[PDB]
Amino acid sequence: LGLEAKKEENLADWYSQVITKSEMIEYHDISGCYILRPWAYAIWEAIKDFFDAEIKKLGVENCYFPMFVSQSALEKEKTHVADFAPEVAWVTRSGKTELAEPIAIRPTSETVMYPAYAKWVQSHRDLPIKLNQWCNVVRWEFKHPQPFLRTREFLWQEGHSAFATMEEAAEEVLQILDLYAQVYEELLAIPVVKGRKTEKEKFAGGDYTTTIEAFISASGRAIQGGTSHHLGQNFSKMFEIVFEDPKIPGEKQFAYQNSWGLTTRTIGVMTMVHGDNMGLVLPPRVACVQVVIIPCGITNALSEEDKEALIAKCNDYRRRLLSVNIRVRADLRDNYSPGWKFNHWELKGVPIRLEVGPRDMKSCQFVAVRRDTGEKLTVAENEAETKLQAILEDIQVTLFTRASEDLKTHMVVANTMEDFQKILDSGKIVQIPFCGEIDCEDWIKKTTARDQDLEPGAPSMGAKSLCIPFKPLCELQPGAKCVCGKNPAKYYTLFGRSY
Amino acid sequence: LGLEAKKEENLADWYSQVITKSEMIEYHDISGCYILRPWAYAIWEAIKDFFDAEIKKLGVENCYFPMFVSQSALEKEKTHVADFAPEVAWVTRSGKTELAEPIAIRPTSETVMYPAYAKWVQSHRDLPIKLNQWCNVVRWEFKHPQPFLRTREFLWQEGHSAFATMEEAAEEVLQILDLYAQVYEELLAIPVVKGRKTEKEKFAGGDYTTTIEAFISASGRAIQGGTSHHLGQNFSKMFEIVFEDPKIPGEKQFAYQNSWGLTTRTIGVMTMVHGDNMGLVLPPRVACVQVVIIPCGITNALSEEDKEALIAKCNDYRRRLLSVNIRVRADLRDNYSPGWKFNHWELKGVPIRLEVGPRDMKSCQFVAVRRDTGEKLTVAENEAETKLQAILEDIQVTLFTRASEDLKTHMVVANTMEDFQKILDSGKIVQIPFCGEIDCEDWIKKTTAMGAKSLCIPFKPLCELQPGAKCVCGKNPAKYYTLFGRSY
Ligand SMILES: Cc1cc(N2CC[C@@](CO)(C3CC3)C2=O)cc(C(=O)NCc2cc(F)cc(-c3cnn(C)c3)c2)n1
Ligand SMILES: Cc1cc(N2CC[C@@](CO)(C3CC3)C2=O)cc(C(=O)NCc2cc(F)cc(-c3cnn(C)c3)c2)n1
Ligand code: PRO
Ligand code: PRO
Ligand SMILES: [Ca+2]
Ligand SMILES: [Ca+2]
Ligand SMILES: [Ca+2]
Ligand SMILES: [Ca+2]
Ligand SMILES: [Ca+2]
Ligand SMILES: [Ca+2]
Ligand SMILES: [Ca+2]
Ligand SMILES: [Ca+2]
Ligand SMILES: [Ca+2]
Ligand SMILES: [Ca+2]
Ligand SMILES: [Cl-]
Ligand SMILES: [Cl-]
Ligand SMILES: [Cl-]
Ligand SMILES: [Zn+2]
Ligand SMILES: [Zn+2]
Repeated sequence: LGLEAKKEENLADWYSQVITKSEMIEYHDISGCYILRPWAYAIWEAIKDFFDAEIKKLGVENCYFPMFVSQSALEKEKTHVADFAPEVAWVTRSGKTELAEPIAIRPTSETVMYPAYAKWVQSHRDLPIKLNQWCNVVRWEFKHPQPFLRTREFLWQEGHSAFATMEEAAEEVLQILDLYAQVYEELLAIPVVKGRKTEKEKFAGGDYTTTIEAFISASGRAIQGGTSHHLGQNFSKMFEIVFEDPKIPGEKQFAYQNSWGLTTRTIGVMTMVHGDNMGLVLPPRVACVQVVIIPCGITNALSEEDKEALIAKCNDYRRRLLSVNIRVRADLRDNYSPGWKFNHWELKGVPIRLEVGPRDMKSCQFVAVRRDTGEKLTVAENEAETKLQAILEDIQVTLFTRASEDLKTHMVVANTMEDFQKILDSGKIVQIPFCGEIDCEDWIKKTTARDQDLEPGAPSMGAKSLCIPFKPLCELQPGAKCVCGKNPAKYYTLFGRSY
Repeated sequence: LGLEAKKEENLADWYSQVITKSEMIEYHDISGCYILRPWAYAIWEAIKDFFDAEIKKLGVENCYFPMFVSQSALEKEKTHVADFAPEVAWVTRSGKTELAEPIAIRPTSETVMYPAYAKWVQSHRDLPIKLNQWCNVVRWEFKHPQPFLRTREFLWQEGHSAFATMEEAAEEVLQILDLYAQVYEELLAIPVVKGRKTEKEKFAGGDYTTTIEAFISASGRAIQGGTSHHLGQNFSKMFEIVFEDPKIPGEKQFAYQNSWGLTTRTIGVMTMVHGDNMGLVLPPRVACVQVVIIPCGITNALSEEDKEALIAKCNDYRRRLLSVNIRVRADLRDNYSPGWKFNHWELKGVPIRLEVGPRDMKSCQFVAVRRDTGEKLTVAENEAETKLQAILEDIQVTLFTRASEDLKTHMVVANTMEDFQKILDSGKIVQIPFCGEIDCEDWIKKTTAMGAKSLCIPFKPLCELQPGAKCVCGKNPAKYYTLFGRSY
């Protein structure tokens, strides 16, 4: 029948079973390449529709840049290329014919886009430039891939803005990060922690990186859900993105830049956070189908005239819901049982199942079964639009509240290395006082791996920084020491085992 | 102060200046690849809106398949692979590490998708499968690229359907071809000829190819606008897309498949067809901005009272046009002159410019300027909504009528090789009685020389083939009238 893999036993096999039986993912014959079937792609589209509308309000415009980079352009920002070079895929021939020059597939589009920005900017009035594109990128790592979360090819949005002043750029970084938090929290019903990446973890070639971190309670691990960088002038100086202002005559000034990105990793996090042992669970805000209508109790005995009346009543509900902007499907096919339909649509995580039997049809009522809790309700026909809308809104709230509770009990403060170690081995993420230096972050990773006390099902790995929270749980006492002991702490920092 | 190159002189240079000064295209530092700036991308989004909605009504669903394909999957259909192999780009290393096996970038996704289709079809009840994707493909030809029309990488949509019976597949082929004709004719105001590709020109690995053909009179050359193929069973026998017959126990049947594609070549044809010596000209149906509002007559003389009232009048036209679902921009920027704006939006082909100066505000009226004809109209204020919509519709009709006249002018019939050659070097396309044989089509190309090629066998030819006509080669009897011409 349905799912038989259990989430609290083997998470990896549960994850693979859920994403395939929900018809979200299919495996491609190339490792780390995954097919996004319609049930998953529609979630990406719901994300796209929301985010596109929001950034359009900010003045951002969509466009499409080439997928290839020249070796010359790829290497102009040395920090950036040093970080990305081992995983850049190279095209070297066409047919059997060697190319003029090997060309790179974009791992990210800074080095594709910024020679164009340098052309388009001549005067102070050519700024700001605010472009976004929905496209695929390729990061050809040889580590083990995981669908949605960590893949060699993925779909994303990347935004790239260039400003005359640091004030404007700084403002945008946080506006975009707020939108990413809205994607996770309002659409996907996933709570996130906003923060700044440490020096170790920031975008190579950027000034600073801001992030949203989500928590996967089944793992005890956290994952970076989205990212908003201030690149400063590090790319404009290397690509000659210069203007002249009459206020500062003669001197050429370098543009201040941001880039920001969000991928289909979103869909994996929603799968990990909300899925259960019956399969996927979709937040109503992104569900391709919010209500599935299924005609029940049909036997051989049912009169043919009665049967037609039943299929017509199911289509009645469908049209009523379509007219109130509820996304809806009537699973009317003859070639599957009611039980098989119940199971099929539960695996796919449809928020509400609408059951219509001949008895309920004739009594002008129906049954609504919520997916998150399995609770059932008998509803009078005349109320369908009203109550279904409310159940949808309650489902969204409930999913978020549950996930918020988990976050609140798995994120705590510790003020010493020993307490940090212990709390971390209990499967939580921890805010600790931290010196910020890259070397101390390496030492933290090394020794929390070394000193790990293994709880039965837990991952065996060192702790990494996640973000410096904008709003820590507590305020740093004056003169507090980092967990390293030898440097004063600069801020509370969230640390955990992570993806 | 705008366009200097003339369309009737060096067309290629006109095209280059129009697509750059309308801020549609930028050159990338890799030869032959182009940046789609927002002005162009927004047209592609309009096309996508229409077409996405329509194919959703047909039961088609969007997905995303990998961009990479393995050697073994690529060569399973021999005809298809042979035709695409010289233009397939190959990834051979990541960083410095040579890859174990080179992997290919998709030129088209039949060989990416159809292994999965074979997994998904378990039974008659798993059909039909109807999938579409909006994505990029690479066809690395070493010939001279041309923005929009012929490019090494381009955005498209590719739809791929598998059915249990040929009757279903055949129906869908024509429904999609009709939607492509609607994109060109209702959205882009470009007339097209529907037809079938000759044996020579049909999609490699398919049984037949339906197409829409457009005509660029500045060139005398035709261009293939969009195509819908019936792949028959050629691919399902190679990739084992099978289901058991519901009535004959044990007998496996091979699914009947179609595929159909439409690319950003659309935008290029729109530019070549409607553009003039002032620049781009947008059909209102796909125009990002349908009406641009431009304040005029601001001087240092004008009082702050008067300037702020003028700006507010502009914003009230903005609100009222947004209210009636006219896509409007108010260009209220102070650091650009009104002349600069007139030029900027003319080059970008905005259908209507709405000028408001102080005296016009004080006369409760404004000036509307149609981009296509250059005609200025004075419009009372209270009529803004209804008049502007009228003009927008008239613009769309006018662009389509002119272009339609052009095609009627440049597509004529001929029944000999002599007049075929005369009318062809006339800069026109000719329907001629044709035998359909490949050797004779090679021959027509060799004789006509740039040689003419076949374009389509029109669904609705201009004349009925009169009983027993012979083909222009002379050796054989004709089988159908066939559209021929020089081609992009
Ligand atoms: C889907 C996706 C999203 C993001 N990121 C990063 C940026 C961010 C942050 O939010 C968003 C754009 C801004 C995001 O989503 C990063 C990757 C990725 O690095 N892919 C390559 C790869 C392939 C592979 F086979 C294995 C591994 C791998 C890595 N460790 N292990 C143990 C295996 C990595 N992939
Ligand atoms: C944008 C686009 C659209 C279509 N197609 C074809 C199919 C169709 C029509 O319906 C749609 C998919 C269904 C369409 O739009 C085909 C190409 C293309 O073959 N590109 C490769 C290339 C690169 C290059 F640098 C030069 C040349 C080249 C070829 N001759 N010359 C004189 C130069 C070719 N490109
Ligand atoms: O890869 C990154 O993280 C940045 C954000 C999107 C574009 N590049
Ligand atoms: O390239 C072509 O012509 C067909 C139709 C789109 C997918 N393959
Ligand atoms: Ca769907
Ligand atoms: Ca690094
Ligand atoms: Ca790296
Ligand atoms: Ca990291
Ligand atoms: Ca130090
Ligand atoms: Ca223990
Ligand atoms: Ca635009
Ligand atoms: Ca070829
Ligand atoms: Ca047999
Ligand atoms: Ca047989
Ligand atoms: Cl299972
Ligand atoms: Cl080359
Ligand atoms: Cl736990
Ligand atoms: Zn420290
Ligand atoms: Zn002949």
